[PDB]
Amino acid sequence: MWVYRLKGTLEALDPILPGLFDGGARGLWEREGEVWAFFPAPVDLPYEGVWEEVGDEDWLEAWRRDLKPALAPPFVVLAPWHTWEGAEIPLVIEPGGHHETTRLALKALARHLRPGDKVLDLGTGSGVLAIAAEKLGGKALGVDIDPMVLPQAEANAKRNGVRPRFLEGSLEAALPFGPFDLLVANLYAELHAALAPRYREALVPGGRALLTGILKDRAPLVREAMAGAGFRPLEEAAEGEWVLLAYGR
Repeated sequence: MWVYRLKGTLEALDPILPGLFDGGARGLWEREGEVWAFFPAPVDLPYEGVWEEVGDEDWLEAWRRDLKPALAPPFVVLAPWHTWEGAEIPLVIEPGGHHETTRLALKALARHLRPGDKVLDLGTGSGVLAIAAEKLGGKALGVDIDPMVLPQAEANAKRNGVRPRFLEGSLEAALPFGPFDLLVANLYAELHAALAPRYREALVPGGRALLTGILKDRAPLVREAMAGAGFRPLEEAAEGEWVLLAYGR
């Protein structure tokens, strides 16, 4: 589809709106003192608007403009352009916080992390959990096997005024910086089950593992593997079909 953009408000352009619809407009939007009229293809119009074809960039931009802060107590997840007036701890993250598992992990982190604790965020992605860990007074390393995500993780951190360490790799790559007081891992059940004995090795005695990305029907696999590795269960929570399991070492 194509947009015909006109300078002015809907109120001001009221006289010509019927003409736009007569010409085949199927949508109208007022956006920052312009009216955008949407058509299957350009047609001859006497209104001195400009034609442009709508692309993926336009969809992404419109959706981004519609994003709202996402609560994840004690945090609020914000886009870089959001303001926040409340008491919640802000976490500013470039949109790719809405996800159930990030909400679960942030809540669990606030409960199990203590100021001064050394944290491993395994599969850091956007860096959100490592960044939250720093905001809570922890000292975080975020690792990801995908090096491509790390520059954005660093940018997010800077925007939040904290500096976790970010590294390319998996669990093996983190061990040199260990052992850790707490590991948080938003992965999936089968991977947690495989990694359980290495989780034990990554953590000090008395340390914590917060595991999410677990589908409810796969939770038994994780309970079994974590018990096998000598962890004790502390807390469970769910949102939608997703669970977080918290363990002590």
